[PDB]
Amino acid sequence: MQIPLCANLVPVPITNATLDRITGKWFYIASAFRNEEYNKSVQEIQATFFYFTPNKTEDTIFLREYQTRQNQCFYNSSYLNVQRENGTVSRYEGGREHVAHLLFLRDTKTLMFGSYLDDEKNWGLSFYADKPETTKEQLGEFYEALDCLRIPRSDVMYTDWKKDKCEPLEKQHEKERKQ
Ligand SMILES: CN(C)CCCN1c2ccccc2Sc2ccc(Cl)cc21
Repeated sequence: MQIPLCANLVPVPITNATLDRITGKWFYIASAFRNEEYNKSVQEIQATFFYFTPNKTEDTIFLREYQTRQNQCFYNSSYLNVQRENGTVSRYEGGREHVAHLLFLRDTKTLMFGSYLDDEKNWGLSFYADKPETTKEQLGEFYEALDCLRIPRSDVMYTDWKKDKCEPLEKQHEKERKQ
């Protein structure tokens, strides 16, 4: 395995410090995959921001996702399961449990999810940050991770924060949960 090139693609067991690190609000920035299904489906996502509340005693994360797709907001919450040893996270989408490797970069205000990382025919990365806009410093780290997987930068699908439809609903939820 080529290092430093692939340094950040390397899984490590998930600790409580790591769970704390990913706690809070995240914005989905960019992704790329060799999997063709994810290429056509992720292409429809205009924005997404979500909340992670990990439960360190249960190895779960409570997710509250706010996805913008088809000119509308789609809200869903669920309990993700954490597989500490394998450095992975899992959730149910469309009936089936799906797994993602939890990965990181130099900047702690960012994180990645790795999909099908064992399979060079299907692998991909999704890129997340604490703001909907990222710096060239932050981007560089993600683009490097794509270089590791030999995925062209041209294959990246990007969000556009101005197209978000979920902010007004998140606003409504804040009102409800703080009442
Ligand atoms: C292409 N996308 C369907 C996969 C993205 C990774 N996706 C995910 C997948 C499989 C298992 C766990 C997770 S955690 C997670 C939390 C927030 C968001 Cl927005 C996405 C994910």
